[PDB]
Amino acid sequence: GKLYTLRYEVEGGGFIEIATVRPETVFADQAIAVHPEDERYRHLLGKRARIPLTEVWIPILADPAVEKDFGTGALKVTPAHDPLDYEIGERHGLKPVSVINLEGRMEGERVPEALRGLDRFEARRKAVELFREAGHLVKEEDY
Repeated sequence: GKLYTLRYEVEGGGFIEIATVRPETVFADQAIAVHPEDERYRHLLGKRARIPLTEVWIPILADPAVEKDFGTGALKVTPAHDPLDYEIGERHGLKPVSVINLEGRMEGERVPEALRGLDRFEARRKAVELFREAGHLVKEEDY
């Protein structure tokens, strides 16, 4: 129902914005991918971004499959939860990390305490509020 834009802290200061309709999967991110020719992010290639609400840092890498006009043009990559991300993960040797188990519940050290054990849909709603309260929610748009 909604598109969320989140700001992830960038190594050395500043932020990089990512858009997603699956905020609960942010904790499984393994990279942020950008098109190599995208002027907005080229200088960030090789630096790292911190996953909101965690102490996990992931690579900002380049991949030609990224569409500069989709979202912010910076794509969070979660190989375990999306088939397109899985293909990017294979090209870059990313390790799939799942934060949603087979029963549909959130699980994992990377998942914030308040979200563990919740079913995916309830976690999606709560994750948005945790991001909002922590200062990571840049914007929310309705479909």
